Amino acid sequence: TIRQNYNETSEAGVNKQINLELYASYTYLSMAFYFDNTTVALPGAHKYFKKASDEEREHAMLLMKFQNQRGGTIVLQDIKKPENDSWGSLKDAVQAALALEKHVNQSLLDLHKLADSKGDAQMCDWIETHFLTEQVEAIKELGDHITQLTRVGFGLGEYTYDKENLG
Amino acid sequence: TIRQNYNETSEAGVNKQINLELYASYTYLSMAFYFDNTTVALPGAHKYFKKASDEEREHAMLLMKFQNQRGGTIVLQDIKKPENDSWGSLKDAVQAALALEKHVNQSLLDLHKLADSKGDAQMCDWIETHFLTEQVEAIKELGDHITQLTRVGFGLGEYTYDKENLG
Amino acid sequence: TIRQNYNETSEAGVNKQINLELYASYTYLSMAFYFDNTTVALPGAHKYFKKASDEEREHAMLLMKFQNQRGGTIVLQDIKKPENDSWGSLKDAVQAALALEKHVNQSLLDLHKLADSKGDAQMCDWIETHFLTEQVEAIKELGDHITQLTRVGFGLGEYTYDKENLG
Amino acid sequence: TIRQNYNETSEAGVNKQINLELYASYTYLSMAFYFDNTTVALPGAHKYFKKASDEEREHAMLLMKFQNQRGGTIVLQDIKKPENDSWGSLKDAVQAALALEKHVNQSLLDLHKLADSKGDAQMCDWIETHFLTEQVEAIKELGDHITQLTRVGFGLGEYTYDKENLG
Amino acid sequence: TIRQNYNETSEAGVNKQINLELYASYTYLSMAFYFDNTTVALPGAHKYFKKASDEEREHAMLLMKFQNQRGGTIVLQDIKKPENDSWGSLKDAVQAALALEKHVNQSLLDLHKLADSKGDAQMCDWIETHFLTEQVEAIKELGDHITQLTRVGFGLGEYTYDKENLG
Amino acid sequence: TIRQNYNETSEAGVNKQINLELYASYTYLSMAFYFDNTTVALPGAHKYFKKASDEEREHAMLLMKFQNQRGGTIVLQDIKKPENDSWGSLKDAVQAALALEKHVNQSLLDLHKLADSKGDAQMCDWIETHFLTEQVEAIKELGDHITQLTRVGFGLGEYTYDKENLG
Amino acid sequence: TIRQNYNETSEAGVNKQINLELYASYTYLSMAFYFDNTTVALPGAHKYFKKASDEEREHAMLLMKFQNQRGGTIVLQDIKKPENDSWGSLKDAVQAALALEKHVNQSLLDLHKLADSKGDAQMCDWIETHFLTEQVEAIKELGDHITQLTRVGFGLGEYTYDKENLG
Repeated sequence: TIRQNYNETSEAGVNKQINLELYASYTYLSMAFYFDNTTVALPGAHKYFKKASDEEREHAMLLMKFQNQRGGTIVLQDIKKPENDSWGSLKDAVQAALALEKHVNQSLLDLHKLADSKGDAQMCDWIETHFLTEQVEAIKELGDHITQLTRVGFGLGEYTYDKENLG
Repeated sequence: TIRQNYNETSEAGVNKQINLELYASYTYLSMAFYFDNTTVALPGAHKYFKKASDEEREHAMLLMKFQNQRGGTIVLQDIKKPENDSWGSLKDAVQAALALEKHVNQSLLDLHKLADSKGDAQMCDWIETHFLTEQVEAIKELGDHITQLTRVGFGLGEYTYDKENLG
Repeated sequence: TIRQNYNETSEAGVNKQINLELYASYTYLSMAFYFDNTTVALPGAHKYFKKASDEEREHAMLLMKFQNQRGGTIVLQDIKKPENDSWGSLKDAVQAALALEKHVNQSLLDLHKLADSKGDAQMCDWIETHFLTEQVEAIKELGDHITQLTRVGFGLGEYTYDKENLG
Repeated sequence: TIRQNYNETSEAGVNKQINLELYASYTYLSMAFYFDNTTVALPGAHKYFKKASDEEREHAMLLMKFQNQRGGTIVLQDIKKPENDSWGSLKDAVQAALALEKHVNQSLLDLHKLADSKGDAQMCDWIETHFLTEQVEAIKELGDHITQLTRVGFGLGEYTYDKENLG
Repeated sequence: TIRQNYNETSEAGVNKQINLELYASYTYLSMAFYFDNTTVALPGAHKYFKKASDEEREHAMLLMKFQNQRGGTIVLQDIKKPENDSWGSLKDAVQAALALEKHVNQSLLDLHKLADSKGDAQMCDWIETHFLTEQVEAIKELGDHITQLTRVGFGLGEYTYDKENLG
Repeated sequence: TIRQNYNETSEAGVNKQINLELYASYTYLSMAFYFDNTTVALPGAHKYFKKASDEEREHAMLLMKFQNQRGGTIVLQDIKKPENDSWGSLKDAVQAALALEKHVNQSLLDLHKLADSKGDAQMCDWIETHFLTEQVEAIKELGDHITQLTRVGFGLGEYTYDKENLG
Repeated sequence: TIRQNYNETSEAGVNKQINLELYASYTYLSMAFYFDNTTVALPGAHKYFKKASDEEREHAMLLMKFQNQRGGTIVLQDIKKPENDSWGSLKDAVQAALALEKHVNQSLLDLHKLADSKGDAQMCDWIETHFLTEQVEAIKELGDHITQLTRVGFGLGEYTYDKENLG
């Protein structure tokens, strides 16, 4: 028996967070191929959101690994389809990505507070080390892109920022 | 308009195959991390079904890209959760994968037959080029794994084939 | 006698397609040197359409080679002058290139359907392998350029896309 | 079970084409060592037809492999002895090979036609990918050798082509 | 004076954990040379448990270093002799080590809990950074070895795992 | 305005020479693939007249570029099909090419005489620099090929000079 | 808005710590150039406290960056001048630095306790990661320098430790 100091509601929250990072993986994939659509056509954003979808999928597998290491049982649910089919302008899509990563951050903070309430020192530091500082950086990066996309405006600017920054 | 000789029924099956390949990616991920579970503990299979999950995910993006190249529209649906939570013995899982890649093959074949009936020569060759011959080889490999897993038996055999073959 | 399973109307269609790809070679050359004209002056487009004229000329020689390999007889006709003398804005010229490559695609699809009706398995796969997927990619690429040229607008944008993309 | 969309008359055709490609291997061997005979003594042809024998033997193994991938059963038959013991002039032997690869081509086309009649999309592409275009090129090459061997005539010319071309 | 926010019961706990990590070092040494004994003769395990002994001895020195950095006083005690003289089957010994690192884990958690109760933020992170996550991975690894050693069974299997895995 | 000392009659002859060089490119292409025809089968000449077609096409773009550099306007006309469909013997074709490059020379000479009569010093040197001395060498080479093709005779000779000289 | 789980009192302490670390940078600079003064003349310490000034300045920018990453607002205040103009003996200065890094530690600890009380898990780990364990090591090093400076005495000793240790 490897399980030690690993609460059962902790275990249930990791199962949830796994679903959330998969849901995020699938939302970014939806964005990536929206900018590959011929009537949108921003290759840099295609690149940028494909990698994002790769990363939160890593997130999920890092949480899957942690579940096994602590001695719990992975339990999967349906990954729900993304909230939209099309994503508007390049600025609109980065605003949704900001809203999405803030939603993920809040869950990671709730999981941390949960783990903390049950005295799980290791699960706290694991979440601090793999997710919390990286979320903070993800959020600040998106925040800067939104300021920039507003600064360059529409038309020529949207093209330029796609190519020269997101790619 | 880039759309040419691309039938709306073909477009809908593509979306249907995007969901299917994503479904297979999510099943393999389930298996991969079942073999990482401490009570199962087969690192070779864990490695083997993790790559398999990557492949059918690559399959989905290859279809997403093709939907865009032909001037269609991606429409995503939920990714249903895997049929099982645990996957039994190493031989039991390889059988489970054989049944899945056959299901996907029949689906890819029906999608070919649909495309052919609408006169879509390029779609036919594209499915032939990227999917039909790969499925044949994938099924043949699963079959040989099943035969070899039966030859090596349970216990020491299952270990050996895990490390030496799938690893 | 090398001729085997090679229909006489097939042979007549290859002779036609040779003329069409030459006509396309000559249209792109007309575009390439229109952007080299001092009152137009977009060097990137000059590059971009010179290479296009090189490529459909390869197309012709690939069809000439196939004619000989199958045992037919190449028969040449006049290459007709391009439909226009000047080609308008950079966006206007890429729209004509989209119309031209769709016209070529349709002929390649008609030749395929023709070859198919006469049971010519090899000529079908030859057309699938050298022309059909490449046409699909050519069309999607042009489609994206047209979206982008509309996005960046006129003046500064037209210059920027010429230099940073087409060159 | 791995067999899927693999019809029993297709499987019987595959067994017939393994025998024919082995039969062709054995004719080419016969010729290659005819030219090694001291009353003939054409070292270039020996080397050329030895290689062609390796070639159609690789064909046979390629088909045996395909039979196993689809879940068929290889069933072998006697390989009949070549039609002749000696092969006349070098030009006579190249004409014998042209006739032979045309027979193989027709047989390969009939196998495709049967595969297509049962809706075996994958079998059709496999034959297209590995055999149909390679047969066209081999036939054209033999055709060009026959024209060239007529051009150089007999005596000194036959010597020259053997050494400078077939070697 | 360098001591700062370093409480006396924390300092006493550090002295207790130096003894325990030295005790663990000395158990692993006992096992490693049990497997070197000619009636046992498992060279992989000898090498694996020798290294684990070096390991928990590095742990001890890491803690002695920490005691000095905070301005504590190292106070050493006898290292008790391991609980057994011989360690049964290889699987028996891996079970003995699992039990041992769990004891160390619980002790390490209690030390964290005490450090946190006195508000020693730095002591908590130090234990998180150097010990807590490493203990989880060691426990999971021992757990996986125990499942695998059951899988290969006794006799030939025990031989194989010793050489191919622990070595 | 960049146009200086560039007479309108000179401008029109340039367009007339663009057509002529394109006409020569299309003739050589016709010859090149006549020698690739299985009943003719002279790979050396095929290679030789393919390069020749590339050269006079380079000639046309060199004239197109010069029309633009002097501030004129390209006006394209049809490219007439080659005078013959087949080209007889290897010697017969080299004679056909000699007659063509002489025609092109007289045309280039008349274009020089026209430019000189209008006082266009730069155009004169440009034609001298890029065309007059190249035509002299091209004609001299064709002449030597004709003399050598007559020396080597028909049959074996024609083969030999094809492979060893034009190849 | 990027601001999430970032309390306004935490924001104000960050600004307060930016000032403190800048204050320490300006103190070390004062010391560094006291040891460069001709009547003091200890190049090793000059080098040692110049680097120390660089470090706590790096500390301030690391806090400035963190204020921005969390969506707060930098507010700068005066940097007060160092407590002394001269710094006495080499041992006297190292004691002065030990008192300063302890002051900064208590400040960093209170900032941690403040962040923890407002539930800011990421801020806590960030301070742990970048500051708490570095301060422990910095204080331990100053302590050892003080002990060594007392062992080597005044005069020749002070020289020796300056060049051989701080240099």
